[PDB]
Amino acid sequence: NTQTVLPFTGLNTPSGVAVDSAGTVYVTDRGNNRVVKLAAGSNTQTVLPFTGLNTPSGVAVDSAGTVYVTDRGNNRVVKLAA
Amino acid sequence: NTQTVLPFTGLNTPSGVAVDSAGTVYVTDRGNNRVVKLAAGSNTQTVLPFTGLNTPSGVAVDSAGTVYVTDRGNNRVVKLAA
Amino acid sequence: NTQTVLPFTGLNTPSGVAVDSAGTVYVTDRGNNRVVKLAAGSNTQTVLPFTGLNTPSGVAVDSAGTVYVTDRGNNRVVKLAA
Repeated sequence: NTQTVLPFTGLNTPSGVAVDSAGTVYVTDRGNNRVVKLAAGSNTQTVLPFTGLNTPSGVAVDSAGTVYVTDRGNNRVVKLAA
Repeated sequence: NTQTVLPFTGLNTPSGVAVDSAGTVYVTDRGNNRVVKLAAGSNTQTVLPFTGLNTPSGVAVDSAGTVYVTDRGNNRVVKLAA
Repeated sequence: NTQTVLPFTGLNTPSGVAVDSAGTVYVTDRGNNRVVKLAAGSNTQTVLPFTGLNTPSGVAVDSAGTVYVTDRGNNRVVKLAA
């Protein structure tokens, strides 16, 4: 009977979420053309250094911490190693 | 090449899906402002006790069974313990 | 910290992404009403034999390689075995 709002900042219509084995939460912040992440316990998000994103629609993270993003408005899929 | 339609009911423009190590299937039922799940070997939907969602867009689950949802219409990310 | 563009071809407004334990990447190619997959280390995708999708919105893959898709326009969730 408890839900928790995560302390992300300045999201605009977030489109997708993933979480890695360390508990870091990754979010496609669609309306801001960026991907943000928040480590478990952390109070401050960091912005992943993707470039040229256009309304990213979704995100996945693998066992190696590689982050995959559907860059919807650019008809492509990008990834970034940890 | 036979696909199977899962026995979810009453969905309205479902927006996202996650499956965990136990084979439980979680779905953001966007048009009904809710998240639903179906365990493996189960036929019956349960609605997750999130509250105040608005057109949720995506869902993720960690190894501990914690469910994370991008609550798109409210510009926030919410989580629920197992 | 530099992104890589994955060698998918012909995508149209992709909506979601999943990655399995082998590093195979699965994408809901929303604008083409299909789901594509790219084997690890491959530059040539295949199309999964789902049927009658309409605006697929998200994808997940379990430990057994079963692929689950939210078929937004048909208010259903479908799955295909590996």
